Amino acid sequence: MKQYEHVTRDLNPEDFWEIIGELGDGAFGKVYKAQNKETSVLAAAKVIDTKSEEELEDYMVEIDILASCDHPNIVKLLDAFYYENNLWILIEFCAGGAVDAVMLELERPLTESQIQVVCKQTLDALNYLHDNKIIHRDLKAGNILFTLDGDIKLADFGVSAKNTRSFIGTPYWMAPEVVMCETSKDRPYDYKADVWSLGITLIEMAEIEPPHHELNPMRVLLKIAKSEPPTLAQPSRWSSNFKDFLKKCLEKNVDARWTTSQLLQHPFVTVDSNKPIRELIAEAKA
Ligand SMILES: COc1ccccc1C1=C(Nc2nc3ccccc3s2)C(=O)NC1=O
Repeated sequence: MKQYEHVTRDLNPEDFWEIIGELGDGAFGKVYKAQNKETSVLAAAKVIDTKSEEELEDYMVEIDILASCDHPNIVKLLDAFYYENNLWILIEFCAGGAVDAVMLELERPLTESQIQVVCKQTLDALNYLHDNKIIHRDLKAGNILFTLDGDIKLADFGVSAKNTRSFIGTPYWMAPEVVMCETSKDRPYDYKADVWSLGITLIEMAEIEPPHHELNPMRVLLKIAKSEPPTLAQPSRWSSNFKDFLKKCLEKNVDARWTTSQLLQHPFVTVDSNKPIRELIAEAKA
């Protein structure tokens, strides 16, 4: 009975959106390519089997995050429906596809000039999220999408979190940070997990695969905990700016690891043209 701001109930999503293809699979099942029947707008459509009202509430976090964000490098919510025990999420379509799929299709990594554009725009998106106390929690090249104009959008907020999400009592003993709602979850610490993932994603774009890709996943967790942070395999092929930006992300001491606000001041992401990505997608169309 709970009325959700952005979710229609009891209407058939396919009366409005026509499935015209498949975009891939994932933890939440198959993701379709859909087309609005009236406007012809394209969309990625998540279709999530949800049996109970409790499951619906859990999946709603992604919808409320997408609905609340308004940033050019973050995919927008187009529609959402709950119908025949499925939650449909209609999300802005990016026709350039995911960055990891591009590297696999071309069988080569991105160049540094291309990485620099992706890094700047992804950082812009991450900084907006952190400013709004959102943690993406699944950053990787597979969750960065190319537009046909040569920009990127950050996608798949399926495990993202609003990190800060009745009587008061006598207040005389409350700490100032309690009164001011500056809890540990309001501080930079937790959001910096995304900064680490950015650094791994940069190596992934530089080398097609992330560090430790050859290891069993359980062994990868041990390596992450125990090893020094990863570096580029062929460091002499890459600029000191790129390697330095990575060092500020791939820093195991969380307090020393840079915030997105600090990274935005770094010379690696002083760049004002997306032309390397326009070139990447222009040759791919040939
Ligand atoms: C990375 O993007 C998403 C991940 C999960 C759910 C939706 C998306 C997504 C698009 N692309 C693709 N989806 C999928 C889904 C599975 C596998 C590959 C792909 S590539 C898109 O254009 N707009 C979107 O929100």
